[PDB]
Amino acid sequence: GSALFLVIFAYLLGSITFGEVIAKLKGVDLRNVGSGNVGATNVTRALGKKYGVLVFFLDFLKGFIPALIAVKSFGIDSWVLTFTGLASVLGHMYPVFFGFKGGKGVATALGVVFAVSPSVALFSFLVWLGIFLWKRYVSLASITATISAFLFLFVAGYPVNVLFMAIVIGALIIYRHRENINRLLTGREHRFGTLEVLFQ
Ligand SMILES: CCCCCCCC/C=C\CCCCCCCC(=O)OC[C@H](O)CO
Ligand SMILES: CCCCCCCC/C=C\CCCCCCCC(=O)OC[C@H](O)CO
Ligand SMILES: CCCCCCCC/C=C\CCCCCCCC(=O)OC[C@H](O)CO
Ligand SMILES: CCCCCCCC/C=C\CCCCCCCC(=O)OC[C@H](O)CO
Ligand SMILES: O=P(O)(O)OC[C@H](O)CO
Repeated sequence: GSALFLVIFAYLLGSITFGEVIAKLKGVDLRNVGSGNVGATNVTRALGKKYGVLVFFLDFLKGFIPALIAVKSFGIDSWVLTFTGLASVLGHMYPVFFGFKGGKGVATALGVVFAVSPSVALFSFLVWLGIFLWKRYVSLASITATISAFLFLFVAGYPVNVLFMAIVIGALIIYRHRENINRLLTGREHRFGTLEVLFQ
């Protein structure tokens, strides 16, 4: 079963949290530093910007490659794509190889949305960039850009399987951001500023 095989492969590949991998092989436990997350932001806090951008690239590929196989092999309207993108995001969030504690799924979801539509991923990235340049909170930018990815796919008239994939990935990412959210509502969320400019 090529479809079921590809969903399983998206989940197993997504389970490779490269922030955990690169941090542990660099000698660091990400759960202790920063937000406790295993993604590019916390990897940047823990190991510098070089390793964060690499882990972002890898977690992005985790979602891009299986979703691209799904779109090319079954079509943009196939539910194999829905379950492939969901499998990558869930594999990144609940990794089978790392005790089912992983990240919040933003980079991988960006891979999925890029395989679906590079232009939607472009404008969603522009949303993220605007929010981060404006308010200097990574999480706020990620939440807004996720919701906006759904909004763009909706306004473009993308099929129902893709809109459902986006609704579920988005709800997943927000839920995984709940603690960032209450940190934002409490004034205790990390704000990037000239301290990182000087010492990152
Ligand atoms: C938890 C977050 C929300 C999750 C929301 C959905 C949950 C569904 C659960 C299990 C079935 C999915 C497993 C899919 C297995 C492969 C799918 C497949 O084979 O699709 C081919 C199909 O014939 C094309 O029409
Ligand atoms: C080995 C099997 C691998 C197969 C795939 C394994 C991962 C699927 C597990 C959970 C999906 C999570 C979906 C969201 C969970 C619900 C969150 C929630 O509602 O939390 C409770 C409460 O609301 C708090 O206030
Ligand atoms: C179908 C649903 C899909 C939803 C898709 C949402 C798309 C959001 C777009 C881009 C996020 C990019 C975020 C990462 C950018 C760089 C992160 C990073 O490393 O930042 C740390 C620090 O800023 C370094 O100094
Ligand atoms: C036709 C479609 C109908 C459905 C459309 C749904 C749209 C998404 C709605 C809400 C955001 C999802 C996540 C919201 C946050 C839930 C998790 C949270 O923060 O809960 C507190 C925490 O779990 C501690 O208890
Ligand atoms: O501030 P963090 O460490 O929770 O990161 C939020 C980002 O959306 C994770 O990529």
